[PDB]
Amino acid sequence: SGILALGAYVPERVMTNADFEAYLDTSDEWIVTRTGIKERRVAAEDEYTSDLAFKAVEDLLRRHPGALEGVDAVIVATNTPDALFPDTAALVQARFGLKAFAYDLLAGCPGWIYALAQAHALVEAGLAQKVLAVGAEALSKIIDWNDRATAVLFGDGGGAAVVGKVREGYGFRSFVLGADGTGAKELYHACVAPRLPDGTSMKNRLYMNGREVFKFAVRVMNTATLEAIEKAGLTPEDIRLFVPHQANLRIIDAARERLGLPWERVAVNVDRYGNTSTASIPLALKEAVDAGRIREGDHVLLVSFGAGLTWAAAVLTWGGA
Amino acid sequence: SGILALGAYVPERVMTNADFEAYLDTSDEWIVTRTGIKERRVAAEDEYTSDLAFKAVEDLLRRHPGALEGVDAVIVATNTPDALFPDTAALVQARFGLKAFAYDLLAGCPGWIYALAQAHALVEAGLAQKVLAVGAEALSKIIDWNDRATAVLFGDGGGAAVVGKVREGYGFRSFVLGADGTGAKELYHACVAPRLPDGTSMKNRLYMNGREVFKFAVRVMNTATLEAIEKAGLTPEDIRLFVPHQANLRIIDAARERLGLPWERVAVNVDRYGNTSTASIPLALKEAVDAGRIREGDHVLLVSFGAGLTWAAAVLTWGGA
Repeated sequence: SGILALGAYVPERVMTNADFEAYLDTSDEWIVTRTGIKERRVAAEDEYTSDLAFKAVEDLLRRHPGALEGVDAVIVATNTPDALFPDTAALVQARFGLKAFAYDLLAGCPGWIYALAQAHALVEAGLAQKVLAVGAEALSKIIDWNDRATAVLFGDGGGAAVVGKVREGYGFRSFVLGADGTGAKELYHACVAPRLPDGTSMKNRLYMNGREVFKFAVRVMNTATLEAIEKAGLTPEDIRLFVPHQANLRIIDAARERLGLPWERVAVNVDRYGNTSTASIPLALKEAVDAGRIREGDHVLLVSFGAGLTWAAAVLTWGGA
Repeated sequence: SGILALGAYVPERVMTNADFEAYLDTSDEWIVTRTGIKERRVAAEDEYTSDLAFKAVEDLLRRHPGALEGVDAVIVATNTPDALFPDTAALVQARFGLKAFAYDLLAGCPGWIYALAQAHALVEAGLAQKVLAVGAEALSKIIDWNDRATAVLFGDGGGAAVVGKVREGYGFRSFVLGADGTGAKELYHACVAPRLPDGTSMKNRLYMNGREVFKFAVRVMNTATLEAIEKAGLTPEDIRLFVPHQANLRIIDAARERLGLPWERVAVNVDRYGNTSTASIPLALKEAVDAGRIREGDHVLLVSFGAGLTWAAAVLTWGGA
């Protein structure tokens, strides 16, 4: 299978590092050099994850008319769903009046790649002809605006792609997916439980152990990437563009170097949207497609890390639609 | 693919209809006549969904030692996860030292059947050799005890199965999955948003339009069931046991007659465990297997309906390990 259509969306309201210097013990430099982020988008007051998801699919439809035709499944990779139930995928299914099964997938930042793999399996096993895989997050709704550490890191967003059968030679070539819950204390936000299996208590706000998360991303992003490229039957030199989770520029930087890569073969936008979690990669792919950095026939590598701990990577030969 | 192993668990504490009379404007008679529920189990104060899942997996290991061997993925179908992240499936993955990817699946009551189908897909598509598919729910943590119309309908519990390759002639023969998000206002529980897309304001706790969820239930149950049976290339007469979601004995009895089935062919445990959502079917299945009601080669029908609105059904030829 492969990606037949793509679209993405970011809320209209922008928030500059300046906006953060206006009320928090932090500078634009602290931010620009520690994370690489300059601005990020924030969802309107009454704009939630489902809305970001709806808007991302509308964009998909503007760019690819009639693309939802044949779609039998909607998977929304998110970690900030509107409700425990109904799931956000069911809301998306309704909005576009699809005859399809639907569910939300929670697996941290790597949720979208996880959804692509799941979509692939569904299409390949014949349970669905096409699958609408959405990556959508409204982190501004669970973020502690006062917490210096978090506040400047996350941005809101939505992305989507339709996965389906593609021409001989194109599509997904490999997937590397993994998890390690012993590192559950390193990144989290409770919901129904007040503590984790190891005993690490949870508070009513987003918590992150950046130092370890950094150590993780760097090593994981690298192993996974090579494993995927390798599992795909290629080599780094065969990859037209690497598209990593947009969490931190240093991390992306650090991971590129570790791979002998020029910034031209790496997608970046964390500077303009911050960490949009699951929407990160689809937001980036969209810009690359539109700039022509990604074209039918290219080998693209996707890789992500996040809460769980979870990590994933994929190699997709673009196009074949 | 087929089911290689099965396990389930319900917390120790019992809550009788009398325990509800001891503090609520209700009677045992109203409860039993309206739903069939006589008892339900409640998780301990220090026992959450993850814990119910561990216990279910522990039961499965006790029945099938060495069943996690070859498990490449963990999927936890639930609507009451310990946290938005880490996902519960990762906690399960770590607890049993599995080398696998993991994620929580949110699709209301049908979540477990949804998980079986995704699992079947991962196996057939070659992304996983075996998958641990869990259905666990700690509804007691989000229930409004002072609400006579909901507080008596649910129970806590967990269930689990390992999905993998089974000998020819066994395994899943069909899956029927669906969603209608326009039924969002009919059953919900907010998480990040205070309103549903159609504008339905959400109260702080769980709301449920009982009349609608009933009509819909008996309706979809039969249609989905008949479709699944036909899709599997069989007729109702070929089914050894019908295992419907355990929400209401009336709905169950209603659906039962609609298909012209004697009770001996329906698995029922709603009267002792109440509605346990995603854990409902694995629990009923475990008991059926132990009571000798289901054996290798029998064709079993699974069907569920719930929040979304969501609905699922599957036909599985038991055994084949």
